[PDB]
Amino acid sequence: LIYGNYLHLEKVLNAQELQSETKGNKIHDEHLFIITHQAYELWFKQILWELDSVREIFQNGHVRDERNMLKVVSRMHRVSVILKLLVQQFSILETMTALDFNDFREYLSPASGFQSLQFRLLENKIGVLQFKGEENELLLKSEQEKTLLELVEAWLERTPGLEPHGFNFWGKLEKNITRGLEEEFIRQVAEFQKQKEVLLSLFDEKRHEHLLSKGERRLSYRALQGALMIYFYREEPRFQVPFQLLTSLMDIDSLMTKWRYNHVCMVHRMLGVSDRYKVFVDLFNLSTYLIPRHWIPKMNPTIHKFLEHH
Amino acid sequence: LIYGNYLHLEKVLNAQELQSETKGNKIHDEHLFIITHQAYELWFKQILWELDSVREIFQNGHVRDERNMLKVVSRMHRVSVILKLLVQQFSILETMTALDFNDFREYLSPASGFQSLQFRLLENKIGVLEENELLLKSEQEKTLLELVEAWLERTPGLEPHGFNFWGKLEKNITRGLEEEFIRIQAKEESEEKEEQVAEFQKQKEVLLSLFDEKRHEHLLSKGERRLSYRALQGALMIYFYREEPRFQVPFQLLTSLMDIDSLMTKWRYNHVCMVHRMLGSVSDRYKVFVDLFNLSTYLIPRHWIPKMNPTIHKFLEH
Amino acid sequence: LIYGNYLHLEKVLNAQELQSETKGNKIHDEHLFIITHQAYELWFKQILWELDSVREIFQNGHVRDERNMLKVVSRMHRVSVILKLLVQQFSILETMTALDFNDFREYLSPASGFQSLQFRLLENKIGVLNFKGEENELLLKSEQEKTLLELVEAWLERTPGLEPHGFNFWGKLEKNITRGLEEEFIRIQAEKEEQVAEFQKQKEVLLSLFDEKRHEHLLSKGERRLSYRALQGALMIYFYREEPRFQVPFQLLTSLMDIDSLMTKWRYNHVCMVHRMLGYKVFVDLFNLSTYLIPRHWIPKMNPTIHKFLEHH
Amino acid sequence: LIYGNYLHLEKVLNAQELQSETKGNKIHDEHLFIITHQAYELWFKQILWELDSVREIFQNGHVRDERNMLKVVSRMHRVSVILKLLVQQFSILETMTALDFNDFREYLFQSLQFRLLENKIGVLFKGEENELLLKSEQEKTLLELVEAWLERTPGLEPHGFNFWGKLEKNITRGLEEEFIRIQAEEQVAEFQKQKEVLLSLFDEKRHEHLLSKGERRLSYRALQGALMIYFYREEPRFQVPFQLLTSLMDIDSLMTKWRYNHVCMVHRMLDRYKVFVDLFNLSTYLIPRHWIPKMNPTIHKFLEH
Ligand SMILES: C[C@](N)(Cc1c[nH]c2ccccc12)C(=O)O
Ligand SMILES: C[C@](N)(Cc1c[nH]c2ccccc12)C(=O)O
Ligand SMILES: C[C@](N)(Cc1c[nH]c2ccccc12)C(=O)O
Ligand SMILES: C[C@](N)(Cc1c[nH]c2ccccc12)C(=O)O
Repeated sequence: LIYGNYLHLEKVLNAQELQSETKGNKIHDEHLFIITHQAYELWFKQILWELDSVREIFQNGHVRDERNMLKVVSRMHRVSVILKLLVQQFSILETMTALDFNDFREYLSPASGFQSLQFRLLENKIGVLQFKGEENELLLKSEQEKTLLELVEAWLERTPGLEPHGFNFWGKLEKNITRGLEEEFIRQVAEFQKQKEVLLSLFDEKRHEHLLSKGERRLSYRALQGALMIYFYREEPRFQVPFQLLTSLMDIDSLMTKWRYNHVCMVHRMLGVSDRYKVFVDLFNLSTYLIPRHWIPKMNPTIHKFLEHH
Repeated sequence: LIYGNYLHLEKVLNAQELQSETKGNKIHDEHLFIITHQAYELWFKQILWELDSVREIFQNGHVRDERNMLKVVSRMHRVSVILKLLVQQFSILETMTALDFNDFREYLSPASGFQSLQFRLLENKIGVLEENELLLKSEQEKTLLELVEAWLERTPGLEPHGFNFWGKLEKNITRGLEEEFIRIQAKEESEEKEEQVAEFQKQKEVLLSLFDEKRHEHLLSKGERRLSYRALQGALMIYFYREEPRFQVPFQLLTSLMDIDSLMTKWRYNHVCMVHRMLGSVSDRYKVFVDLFNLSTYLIPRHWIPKMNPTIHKFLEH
Repeated sequence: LIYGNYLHLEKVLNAQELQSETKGNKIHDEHLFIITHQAYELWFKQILWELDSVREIFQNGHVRDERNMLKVVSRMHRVSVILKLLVQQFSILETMTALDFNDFREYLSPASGFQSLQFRLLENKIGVLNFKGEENELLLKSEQEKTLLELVEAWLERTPGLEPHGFNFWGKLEKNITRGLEEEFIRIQAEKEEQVAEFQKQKEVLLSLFDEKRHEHLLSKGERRLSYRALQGALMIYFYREEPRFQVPFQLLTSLMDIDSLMTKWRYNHVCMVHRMLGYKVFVDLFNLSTYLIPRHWIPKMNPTIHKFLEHH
Repeated sequence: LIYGNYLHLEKVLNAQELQSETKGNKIHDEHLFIITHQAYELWFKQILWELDSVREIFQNGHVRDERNMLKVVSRMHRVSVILKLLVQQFSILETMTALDFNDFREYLFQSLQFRLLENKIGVLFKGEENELLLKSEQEKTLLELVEAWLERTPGLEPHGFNFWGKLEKNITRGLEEEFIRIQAEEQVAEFQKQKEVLLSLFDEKRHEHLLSKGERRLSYRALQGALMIYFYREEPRFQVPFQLLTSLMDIDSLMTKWRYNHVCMVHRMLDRYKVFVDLFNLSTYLIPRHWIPKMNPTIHKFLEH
């Protein structure tokens, strides 16, 4: 197959209609505006291709066969690598001054007319909390179908060691924290009463249910317990790669926000602020619980931590 | 106009035919291979858009009106910025293992079938020593090196009747090397004195070779030099008097032409590594602006540079 | 000179005291925390070395000799290059998980104890609106001495073409805008309800530029930084940027805005890193002037006025 | 603890003696030369801190307890991230023209830490520096430690899984039917070349000879073990070790890219280097996935140690 025919360059390298040239006088810098956005859209299609493939492995129960954990993590890492290059790609728009942009600004749509469908589809597919025709039907499917957060949440609920009749991680953890706080108290007094309130709040299921309703939490109480199990026992073979998956989900969340930030700055630069946009807020949250390592429940001769499934 | 309609996404986002899926079983990683190369081709079109516009300013004599020097420099810098991102874009291909590449390798063309027309057009347009007609035009038309060469020959201060830069420079170097040789012979018999006499005879041969027009003409014929002797003299004038207003922006242009040359080679290197990584297993000749690198490596001391009287061309533009 | 002796590696490569190891159990990741911040501090010293040198060229009147404009622009570009690498340097902190950071968090100072003097000195020296002793004296000097904004402001007031008796840029500009809006209004008067509404909005924007009293009030509210004459001079360089005399000064204004974007992007990544492990534009006016959508055909024309192509010293 | 006192900034921010300023006239650009190299040396110390800690896990036999595989991989990835930034750090030296460098060149070079790092990875000064350099050359390199560990790879044992025996049988039979398929001009020529490459993998005498000529680094058993991790990378037990091999190759590419940019910078102002050549080599054997010996799910591939 010929290079240009395999790549279908007859479509890609023939889609550059300078609106300034079409509606009057050609403005040289408008070509950079067209190519930079066409390049962003190519990478959004690849990010969607990886995200949808990983979403499928989860929805079709293939994540249960743990031979696929390398594939899932590898593809999630690739999404972060692509996202790192998209943040870098803003350096090319920087080469165009705001004075030169104003020369072709008249031949462009308002801020309303200029909005990406693929980025909206990607945000919905990851699980970011709240176009016509085929675009409107494809957007409806993104909102209807299970988000990556919902699929990861269901998977986190099945985490080994959670079962109260088996390992009973939450029961052991609560007991260890309670007993550790007793011996710590037997001995600063102001900082203890504050520290105790924070650690014990983790076991308040009613508080977590209220925070979920206020949009402050996303994961279910059982998925939150399962994520913490992977956190503490990350060195145990069974949780080594799942820890990398949680790590990657947080990294993707940081990059999604860094891209939205640079894009926002670029709009304010050429034309003249979210904090809760983190889908995996709970994964960041669990990293902040300052439980002393010597209070983490010890690991018994329980074969789950070193035996895999298929 | 709608975002996708202005960007013609109906062509761009509908040009991904996975050959594995077409000829049998779909191989997931093949989509990354298609998009990475399509993304490289989008940036090659933008690099060609900037390069051809700058080439036009030169060929149509607009470079004579110096009000355009900001435009030329700005666009040449943009080419280097885009080139910096294309070297970074290789990090995305790194996410695909050589083992996974082999799964879709059977559904692909040989090393011969896989060759970029736009990169070849770009190399020819910079001046590296229907598709067939467009390639013929790239080789026939004046390269960026040829246009820059002609422009360097018109550099003010070169004229022997006027400033006579080359005559002053040769005189200053000759007299400076004489007093340096004397200083070396004044040193008492030492190990460092014998090393200094040897390093002087080598340093003197390098600096004086700059004034051998017959040697430069011979090296041009052997493919070792690219710029004409007058363009080489003109480039050195911009180098030494870069602080003088008239040469501030032209110095940035020469700087940018060297930067582009370094990036073109770094891209060829990463691409070569990628081929040897997926298929199994730093050239100076590839530098178009070798002479601009060459002039930076002469090392003439600042106090030997001929002095400028402020009753001269260095501050009046055209 | 010996490599390690020239670089004084006996100081640099002997300044790593792991506080976890000192106060009890050594935590491996704490070495990365020490080196990453020591590396940031080396680059802050270099950014201060370039910034102070450029500030000096301005304060000591050397910017008047325009042969130094390449030097000023080159060093300002270098500050942006270094700043671009400091934003990238945050990828190294990313390699340390927040869980591992908590293992050495107990052996560290509060949010008050952890604050950079060099970054504070740099912010003050550019002109952004715990330490004691020699540090407190050096911080007082940063706030007292002329900022890079003040030095650039004074230089912008001297911009050629501003003088009312000479080129009179502001007078010409106001006249041209007023007369251009007259002919545009006439064309419109011939439904076109969106055109008449967009005209009254366009007119309000362009004419606001000539309201000196509004600019003086915005300066007081902290919304503007440059004086009205420095604001006029910056716009002169903007419109006549292609004219040889203003080619390099345009790059300088461009660089001052770029440095401002990078200073904020660094503060952003740093803030995100603190929230990850624990749970402001000085040149606002330069960004502002880029947003005025004046049609290029209304910009006052340049006849045989020798200032645009003759330099000074 | 105060920020500058914890960081010992009294040493770091007071180690800049401009030799131009000391021996006469101060040259502004010389400060950039000092800081850029001091910054490189800070990162070489961190790269050595990570590399030595990983080397210790191997020499200490702690790698046998597979709970440490996350730690080893994580630290090896960190070394590649730091290395990526050192290649980027060359953009700061680019801001200094060769003409300005010549102004301080009269008042003026090989890194001990980079030499120590090259020796510690396994790339084949006087006083305390000479003693520390001797230790780097004497002590077991990261290649030697990885080599010993690769020899213990499960599935290699002929009495057990017998990977090499199965693999040779599968390749031999697959090449027979491929040759037959061809017999029905460029394909016949490319087959004779492809067959020679794949069959050479089972020539232990050829590998032993190439090791002696400096063309190979890993022992035949470590080479067999690396290929086992390559093919069965999806199997849980080999998921993280595959990331380790991947990282060792990535570090090797970055070490070379740094040596390249450094060399270009010296010329601007004035395969043998690959330790893990074998890991690149094994990736280049174009074996079809349907020839890989199948795994019965009554095996070691899912139980850790
Ligand atoms: C067989 C299993 N993959 C078990 C499982 C669930 N969540 C996990 C988290 C980490 C490791 C394993 C799991 C499954 O239930 O899908
Ligand atoms: C008028 C002019 N632009 C002069 C010129 C030519 N080459 C140069 C190099 C540096 C500075 C100026 C020149 C011309 O002759 O085209
Ligand atoms: C001689 C001069 N440099 C003139 C000057 C002032 N501001 C400027 C802006 C752009 C160009 C020139 C100027 C001076 O008075 O400093
Ligand atoms: C118990 C063990 N760590 C097993 C081992 C050795 N080499 C390996 C390679 C990949 C996976 C496992 C191994 C050991 O014997 O070191």
